[PDB]
Amino acid sequence: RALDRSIVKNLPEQFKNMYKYPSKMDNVLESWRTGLQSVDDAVMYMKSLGMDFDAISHFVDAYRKHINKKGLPYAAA
Repeated sequence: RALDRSIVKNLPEQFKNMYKYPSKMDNVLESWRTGLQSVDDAVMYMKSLGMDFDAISHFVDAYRKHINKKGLPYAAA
């Protein structure tokens, strides 16, 4: 489950770092999660940053695994 070098090179810097450093991934995915972002929400946001198809498909899988593990919270109040 990895990305080719040409995809990694063209990642936005935040996502380059998410790719390389699992802790940075967790940080960011956790902020999406507590941001109450559904997978779809995450996709839109990644599309909005003008990210490539391969790239997006990679972080969706990671966000899904994260969500499937820790759950997507219900809003308060």
